[PDB]
Parts: sequence; C-alpha cells; structure tokens
Amino acid sequence: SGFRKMAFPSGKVEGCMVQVTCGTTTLNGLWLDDVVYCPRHVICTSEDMLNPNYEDLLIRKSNHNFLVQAGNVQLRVIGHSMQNCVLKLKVDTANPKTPKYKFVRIQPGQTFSVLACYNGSPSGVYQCAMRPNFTIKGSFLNGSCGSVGFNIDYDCVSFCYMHHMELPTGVHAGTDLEGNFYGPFVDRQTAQAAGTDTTITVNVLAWLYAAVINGDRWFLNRFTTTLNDFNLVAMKYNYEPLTQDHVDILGPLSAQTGIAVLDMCASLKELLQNGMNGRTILGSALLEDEFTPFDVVRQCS
Amino acid sequence: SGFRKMAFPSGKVEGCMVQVTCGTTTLNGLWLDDVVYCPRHVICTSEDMLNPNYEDLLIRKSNHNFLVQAGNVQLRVIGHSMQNCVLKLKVDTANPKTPKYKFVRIQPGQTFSVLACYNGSPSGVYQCAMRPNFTIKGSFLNGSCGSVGFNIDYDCVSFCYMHHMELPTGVHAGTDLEGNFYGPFVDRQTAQAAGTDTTITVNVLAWLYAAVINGDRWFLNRFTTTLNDFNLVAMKYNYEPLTQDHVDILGPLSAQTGIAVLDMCASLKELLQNGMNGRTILGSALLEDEFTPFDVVRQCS
Ligand SMILES: [Br-]
Repeated sequence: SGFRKMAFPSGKVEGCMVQVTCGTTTLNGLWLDDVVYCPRHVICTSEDMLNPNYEDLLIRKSNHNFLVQAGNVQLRVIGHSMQNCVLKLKVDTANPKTPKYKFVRIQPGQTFSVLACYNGSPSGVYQCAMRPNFTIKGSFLNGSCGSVGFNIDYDCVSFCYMHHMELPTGVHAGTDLEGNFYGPFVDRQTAQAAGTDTTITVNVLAWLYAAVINGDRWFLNRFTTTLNDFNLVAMKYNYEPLTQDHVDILGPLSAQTGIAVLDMCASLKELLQNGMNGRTILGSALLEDEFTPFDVVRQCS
Repeated sequence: SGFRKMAFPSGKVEGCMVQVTCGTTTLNGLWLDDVVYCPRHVICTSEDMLNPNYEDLLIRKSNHNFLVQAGNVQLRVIGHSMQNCVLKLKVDTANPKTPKYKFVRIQPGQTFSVLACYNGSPSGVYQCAMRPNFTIKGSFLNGSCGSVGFNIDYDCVSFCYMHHMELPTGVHAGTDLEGNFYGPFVDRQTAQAAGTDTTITVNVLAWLYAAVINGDRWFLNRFTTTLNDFNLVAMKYNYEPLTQDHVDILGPLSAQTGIAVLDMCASLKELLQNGMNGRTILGSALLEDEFTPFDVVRQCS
C-alpha cells in the first residue's frame, strides 16, 4: 500500500554525469560511450546572450577549450560538433559505466525522473511530468544546466530530457537528447514565457484508480457519464479532452478495480463541480495529474 | 526555482542491495563489507507468525539454509547471528561497492530517502518522513521487506531505516540498522496499529519559508505572535509544540527571507484558523510537513 511520487533508481545515470567547462561557464554533461552531450549554451558568454550565432561561436572553439572532468579524471576532448541545441564532445575514453540506453522524445502528459546535478555531481532525484505546454515544474538552481531526465525499462535507460533554462514563472524548459527543444522555447535571451497550460485528464483518472486501489473510495458514485458529456465538463475546467485511446489505456486499472472508466469520469465530474468538501485523496487536497496510468500500475498491486 | 520532494541519488545504495532467501521466503538484504543485513522475519514460516521464538528458529538454521544473491553472483554465507530484529549474515566476499557509511537512528520529524526494492532489485526511490508516531507513509508492496532508508552527507551514506511491515492503516513500520524498531511495533502478528499522529510544526514553517523563497507570499501578514500564544493554537490543531531550538534552527531561513520566525508563526496561525480560501502554496492545497529546515536549505537558493 501507499502511493508516492517515485523516481527510478538513479545509479545508472549517476555514472554518466560529468562536468564540462568552457571559458568561465561550467555545467553538466552526459557521458555515454566516447561522447559527452551538453547544452550548447556552454560556449556562450553572458555578453553573447541576446542573439548568439552558435555556428560562429563554435567555429572559434578548439578541442582544448573544453575541460571535461569525470569525477577526478580529466577526459581529453578529441572532437566537437553541434546537434541542434546540444554539443557532442568526442572524448578519448569510452565511459565504462555506459548503460544500455536510448534517446526517446516524450509526449506532454508523460512522466520521467530528473537527476538534478551541479558541477557534474548529482544532487537529488525526483519525478516530473512534461506539461501540455511543454514546460516542466522542476527544481533547479544555477548550475543545473545539462541535468537529465530519463525513464528505465528493464535495464535500458531512455533519456528524454536535458535541462536548459528557467522561464519567468519559475518553470523549466529543455531539449530532448537530440537537442530539439520541447515547446516553443529558444536558447537565447527573449521575453519567452510558458503558454497557457491544462490539466492532464487521463492522469487524474489514473490517480483516482490508484486511490481506489489504496482504499480511498469516498468520491465514487453510482452514476456513469458519456465520453461526450464528460469532455464538455473537461473543457469548462481547463482539462484536456479524454479520448477513446485514453479509455483503452485505463482498461487494466478499470478491470482491477471493477470501476468502468466512464463511471470514474462521473466521479471526476462531481469533484470538478463541487470540490472535495474538505476531504483528501491519497494525501492531497487537489486533483493530481502527474501520475500516468503506467506509473500507477508500476506502484499499485 | 521550484520545490519538489527530492530524494538523494540512490546509486551508492543500489550497489548494496541483494536478495536473501530462506525456505520459501525471499526478501532484500543490505550488503556492506562482508556482512548482509536483513529482517529476521526471513527465518519465519507463515505458520510461525503468531508468536515466533526467533532465538529457537535461528538455532535450527545453518549457513547453507541462506541463499544470498548479488545480481547473478551467489554469495556464500559463512556465519549468521541475530541483532535485535535484524539478521547479520557473514559472507565470504566483501562488497567491492561498499560506500563510506554509518548506521544512524533518526528522530520523528526527520526525512530520508527510501530505495524500494523487490527480489534484491531496486524499483524506485522517494522521500519519506519519520512521523511523530514512528510510522512512515511509504509505498511498499509484498516483497519489499528489507528495503532501506538513508541520507547522504558528502560521500557517506547514513542508513537509518530497514523496512519490515505494513500496519492496518496502510502506513509502514521498520527498524534502524541495528534492528531496533521505530515505535511500539513488533515483528509478530498482533492487532498493533499506528498511534495517534500530529503535524510536524517546524517542518511546516520550513516549507512556508521555501514558498517565500519561491515567490509564494500571499499568506504573509504584518502580525507577529509569541511562542506561547502560537503553541496554544498549535495544540488546538494537533500540531507539535514549537521550541526555541526549532526557532533557532529556522534562523538561516528567517535571515535569508527577512521574515522573523514568530512572524511566520502568525501566518501559520492564520492559515490554521481560516484555511487557504482556495489558494495553494508550492502547488499544495494543504500544509506540508515532510520537509525539514535542512531539506529546504538544500533545495532553495
Ligand atoms: Br494538496
């Protein structure tokens, strides 16, 4: 029993984190085989921030301008190249701790673990969701550039996020490991801001199923609704539309609990229209949308 | 910016987890130097559960009755002994991944990271607090016996918790690594139940400071209160008493924010008496008490 925001064990990723310094800028890199991946922002000066031309900035660099340190061991950079918003630093040494891995771009609504890192040293690990507006509500301080997000399936680490920057509302933006930004954000100084966000409906339903599996049943009711009628209420409360594919994905949880998805939707409609009346669900007084159906199955019986 | 339930990186502990089997019971053990620590419940049969005499059960065992597996490598047990509610299995091989470590018993109100494990394989990592009633609100399924809680300071892992059992309310009880239970719980079948719990006041104040550091200020007010008067309100709402030592511990956060502790106490009093009026603090609609002052300083600027 119990239900927590649970991250994947971080060991496999910890052994890949390195420190990358260029000029007076230090940030984190990811060392896999004989390549170190890091944010291309590492080649910028605080002066260049307005509208840097990274192709120019990079042509003016040499391998010896990049100091890469894996713990107490310096790695010799033997090649460099830019891929979108990341840098690929070829080093003379393959990481002996390289796990089986993949680079996988996630969807809004998906979750992942974040290994927050400073000066190449991991500091903490926590779970995040990619918001509908392609930001993440992370916890990052100065120096966290290059920290990575990932999931683990069996033995294989699927890297999905590399951290770049913090937006004015305190939320975070970054790239996939191919260097392509999540959302309409750029690695130069602008007034860019998080767009309007919505609540991830399928996840809220998954979390209600988790609550039922864990003995919180007070919000259940005898009613059922139609997908159409529920989506009318969802729109009104700034919730994402629920699709038949979502309903199908919730199948296993519906079967485990004996509660049809559209029955659970009737409970969510009530909760949206009346609130909780001072009660809580899984220790929360709000509807929690950062657990996927997979996360629930992973943690619940 | 940002504030999350953040666990310590789990790698150092992952390399210590092993599988221990005796009879048909399998659970997790902790392999440090040439000793494997695990719950003594591993020597029980479902028949013995009512009132086992563990000294008798252990005399009837031999080293060869304990199958210990570190991944794909079997460890040969060369000695066994009981220490309170844990077993110490001496093995022929010292763990080459043993980190610098300590066994440290924590106080109610303190937090720690949990590496939930099944069949010796780590599954997830999350943060927990030791409740005033000496339970923890964990997330554990069958097979999680022997999972460990820990903190990390610099390079040294301070192990503070080994998981044993789940109480009827779905909360969890276990021991320190010397095998001494936290709280009035025993490793035999009884009607034992979590005692009445309280809210960890110093932690709630720490979290309010985190909120201010992160730009949530709506709950602040011009008022200040006395320690005595605040503790009168605390008692009424089932909050722990606030001590001068707590006030001193909150010193650094008070100084960083410019908000005196007794001023923040006036805000908490208001929140207790009126609620939040539909607003949230750090993404929560409840007063969160599982962040210590240290946790806040660790994560905030
Ligand atoms: Br909440």
